[PDB]
This record gives sequence, C-alpha cells and structure tokens, in this order.
Amino acid sequence: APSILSTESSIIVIGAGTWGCSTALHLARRGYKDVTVLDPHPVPSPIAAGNDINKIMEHSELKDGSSDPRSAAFSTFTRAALKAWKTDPVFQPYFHETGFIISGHTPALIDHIRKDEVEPSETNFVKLETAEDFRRTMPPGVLTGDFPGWKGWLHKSGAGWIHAKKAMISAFNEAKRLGVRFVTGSPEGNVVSLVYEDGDVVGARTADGRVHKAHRTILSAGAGSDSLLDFKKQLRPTAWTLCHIQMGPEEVKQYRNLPVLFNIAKGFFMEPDEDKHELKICDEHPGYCNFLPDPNRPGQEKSVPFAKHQIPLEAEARARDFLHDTMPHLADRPLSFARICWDADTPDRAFLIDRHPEHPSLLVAVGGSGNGAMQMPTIGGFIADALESKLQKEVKDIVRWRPETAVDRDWRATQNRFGGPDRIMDFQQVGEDQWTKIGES
Ligand SMILES: Cc1cc2nc3c(=O)[nH]c(=O)nc-3n(C[C@H](O)[C@H](O)[C@H](O)COP(=O)(O)OP(=O)(O)OC[C@H]3O[C@@H](n4cnc5c(N)ncnc54)[C@H](O)[C@@H]3O)c2cc1C
Repeated sequence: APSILSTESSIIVIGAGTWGCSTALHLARRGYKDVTVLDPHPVPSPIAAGNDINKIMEHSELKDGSSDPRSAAFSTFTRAALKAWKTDPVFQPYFHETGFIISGHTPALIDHIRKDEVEPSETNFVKLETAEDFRRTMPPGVLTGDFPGWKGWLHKSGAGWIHAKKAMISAFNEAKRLGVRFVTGSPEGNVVSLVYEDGDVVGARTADGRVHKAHRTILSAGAGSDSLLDFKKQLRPTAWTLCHIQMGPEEVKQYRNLPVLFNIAKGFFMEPDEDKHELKICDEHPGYCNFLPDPNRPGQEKSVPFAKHQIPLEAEARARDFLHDTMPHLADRPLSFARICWDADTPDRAFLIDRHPEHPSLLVAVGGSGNGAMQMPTIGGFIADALESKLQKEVKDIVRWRPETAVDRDWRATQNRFGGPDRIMDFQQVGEDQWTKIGES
C-alpha cells in the first residue's frame, strides 16, 4: 500500500510537544531530511502537558514473577529513558536524580503501595514509618509537618525530577539545528483534519485551509489528538491540576536537591525552580474530564480539552491540605500561578504507538496516560522504530492499536488513581465562579 519508506520520505509530525519534539529530534538524528512539525502554538506550547517546570522521572526493575507484560514493557521504556537522561547531551542537563518518595496515609493506601510498587521491585527502598523519618529526607526547614498517618518508601537512585519545559525546548532547538522544519502558530500550524486519498493518510489540513502532504504522517498531538482521528474510544482526554507558590530569596536556599515527595491520595511537590523560585504542588485525584456530546455517537459523551491558567478552588484546597501535612509553614501562602494540564489515558494506561491498520501511512503516538513526560529523551526513538516497522518486541504488542479494549469504555473509571473525591470529575459541573483568581481583580 504505502510508499516505500526511506530517509528521503517526507514526514509530517502533528504536535510539537513532549513526544513530537522527541520524535523530530530522533528522525533528524537518523538522517531523515524532510520532516515538518505542525503545532497551533510555538514551542513551548501553553497546552503541552510537557510544558512544566518539573515532572517526575522513575525507573524500577521488576522481579521475575512480579511483572506482567504491561509492566515489563513500562520498565523497558523507563530503563531506556533513565539511561538517556543521564547521557544524552540534549537531555542530561535537565535530570536531577534526587530520589522519589511514595506514600499514603491510610492502611489501605499503604498496603496498595506495598503490593503494587514495593514488593514487585528490585529497588532497595528505605521505609519511612514516622514523621521524623519523613522530615529527615530533606534539609532542615523544608519538611515541618506531622505527616499524620503517613507511611512510605524512599527510592534514592534511578528516580528524581526533570525540567520538562527546558528539556522540550532543548529538543526543539536541536531538531531545528539539524534541519527539521517547524510550522508553529495559529492558524498555520493548527491541524483541523487528516487528509485521505485511496483509503490512506496523505497529510494534514490546517485551519488556514492549507493541505500539507507527506509520505508519512505521525499524530503526536497529546490530548488534542482525539479530535483528529477516530480512536474508537482508546483515548480519554483527562486533566490534572497544578499550582505554584513563590519562595523568598533566603528561605529558598534550603529547598535544594529534594527527592520528589508523593502521597498517592493527596499530591506531590517538587523543588523550587531555578529561575522564578516557584514551588509546584499537584493535588492528586483521578482527573477531570470535560464531558460533552460526542458529535459522532448519539447519546454518548466525549471529553474535550480546553486551556485555563487557573484551577478549581477545590483543587487549590486539596493542594493546601497536602501542604498542611508536610510543610504547614507554606500552607496559607498565596498562589503565584496555577493551571489545568491535559493528557489522555488509554484503557490500560499503556501507551498507544502503532501504525493504523486501515491507513498504513499514519503512525499514532498518543496515550501518555500520566507518565509520558519522563519518556522524553527516548520516546522519539521508539516512535521512529514503529515508523520503521521495528518497534521492539518487549513493547510492540503492549502499545499496539487495540480498539477491542475500549468497547463500551467507562469514562468514569478511576484507572488506578486515588485522592480527592475518588471519582472522575467533570468540568461541566464546575461553576464559573469556582476557579482560582490569580492575577485577576
Ligand atoms: C499535571 C500533570 C502532571 C504530570 N506529571 C507527570 C510526571 O510527573 N511524569 C511523567 O512522566 N508524566 C507526567 N504527566 C504526563 C505527561 O505530561 C504526558 O504524558 C506527556 O507530556 C504527554 O506528551 P504528548 O507529547 O503526548 O503531549 P503534549 O506534551 O501535551 O504535547 C501535545 C502537543 O500537541 C499540540 N497540538 C494540540 N492540538 C493540535 C493540533 N490540532 N494540531 C497540531 N498540534 C496540536 C499541542 O499544542 C502540544 O504542543 C503529567 C501530566 C499532567 C497533566
């Protein structure tokens, strides 16, 4: 069916985000001379989930008998990612191997962590039983709370945080230096449709009415991808919430080299950024969707993203609850920034990276499922491998096109997340006056 693939083949990548920039870089390194990346926004896109001052990176090797094929595939992805965060000149400056603490504050949450995360892992964890145990994982003055009911485990090596925003910019800069062409801005990079001829994809149409033709088209537009192809319910666009506190110029100096602290039913925080000294808190919960009528499925819903630099008041309150337990000296500080951030979950929260069975010139690379950002250095290599029909066996069948898994999908499934109301929430039920008002009157 499709044209024969070579490095002279014209390629279009839809979406210059986390995975799109990685893909552009890897295709350039592999000697693909004719690559064009389309995005409605210039890098770093304000709607990219990767456009964040930090994200968590973690890699765990799994014991024999404690893996299933899905978790083994995940460890294959993170193994490669870890190696590259420590080595690849484009990414290495942006990885901080400070460690990672996973915790919960009820016996049920703590048991879940023990069974799913700790017992299966070859990692040698340090157990944290008391408030003092938690506080001693960071410099004096940083963790001050009583951690009521908390127990957790510290993973020192092979985990930490990444400066996702700077690493994405780094990848973009290097892909463009190596000759990739970026068309970024609206309407010129805002893709509204895939373009088909003879039952295959021949490129993309942007909002200005231009048709961009290529021999292969890669769809890597994060949550926005769901509007450009019928994924047969394989994607659920879903939002999480983040806010920032501005640290002062003396107090900030203690907050350095910090392991990530994560309570699976409350949230996490990462150390203040180097440029604005802003400390980011994510309140953990199963996610917000924005459920509107599915234009192609009568009587059914489909979640549609929208951008906003505020968060619901209830999400701010959850963030402050996390701070009260951990850093109560910060819990009443004004927010300096907040936003909603969109990803898309597959039914099993494995990635979806495959050639389309009906349209072989289309490659989809979607379904970050809440753990795509840590894949940045290497995900473009896996995506390029799939383009070249050689995605490795340890991942190919896990991340395949799999519409059978999403028949009668329950959009309100909590998909192994916890916190907040312990249910999927709907932005259509959030009042207009129910948001933070940062920077307003
Ligand atoms: C709050 C939050 C915290 C997270 N924490 C972590 C973490 O700690 N570690 C981790 O690994 N992952 C984390 N994730 C998940 C991670 O951010 C995502 O899985 C990953 O960034 C997704 O990458 P992507 O390239 O698929 O999407 P994105 O990075 O969102 O990029 C998508 C791009 O597509 C572009 N686009 C959209 N519409 C179109 C269109 N019509 N035409 C062309 N281009 C388009 C966008 O402008 C954007 O640049 C988190 C996500 C959220 C929301």
